[PDB]
Amino acid sequence: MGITLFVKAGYDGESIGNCPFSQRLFMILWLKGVIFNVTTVDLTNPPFMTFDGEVKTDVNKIEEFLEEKLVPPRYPKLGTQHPESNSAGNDVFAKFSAFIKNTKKDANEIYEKNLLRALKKLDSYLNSPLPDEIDADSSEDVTVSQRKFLDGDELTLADCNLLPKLHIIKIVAKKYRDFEFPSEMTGIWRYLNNAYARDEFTNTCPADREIEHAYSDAAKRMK
Repeated sequence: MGITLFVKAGYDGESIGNCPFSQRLFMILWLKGVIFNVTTVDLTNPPFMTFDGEVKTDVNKIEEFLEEKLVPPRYPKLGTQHPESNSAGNDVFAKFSAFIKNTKKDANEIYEKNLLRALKKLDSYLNSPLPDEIDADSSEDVTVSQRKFLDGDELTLADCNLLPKLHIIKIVAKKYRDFEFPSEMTGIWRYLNNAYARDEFTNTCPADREIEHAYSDAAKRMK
């Protein structure tokens, strides 16, 4: 009620800028179905939010606040039902940042292998069925999860945190390191295919040029 989300402005001064925390909060509010306005800021630090005139800062307190204040039946709970969903891929962005901010040719291999290692852990979580996912009477073979998202078939707070980060990695690492999520990471890709088909994810992504511009220091050759 009376909600505005203030997000980082882009390089142009007007567009939605690169910021995985702004996009997370944007996604949370959209997924709640609550009516809210969005305003970009040029320049305390975005993102922040006005909820009934009162200002809220800090992404996590805002997330906590929204989950506590926007409750069923008017608004869905978006908390995860499986704690592991909050840990899956929780190091991926950090390993990407180390990978992408590295300047030494000699260290790209380790950074890339550590990034790929973190991706494979997330890929496996997305191919491993969740508890209560598989019909008890199913056979005892290897079972690949067909669920849509991290925690089930619905987007949850875990997806809102992780997807902005996967998006940045996908765009930036391609642009500046010729790096792509390996096609044999079918779990990650099934997940991305499912997510990009949702307005809440696709339509809150900053333009590619914005994300690329934010990491333009990666264009310099490793030494």
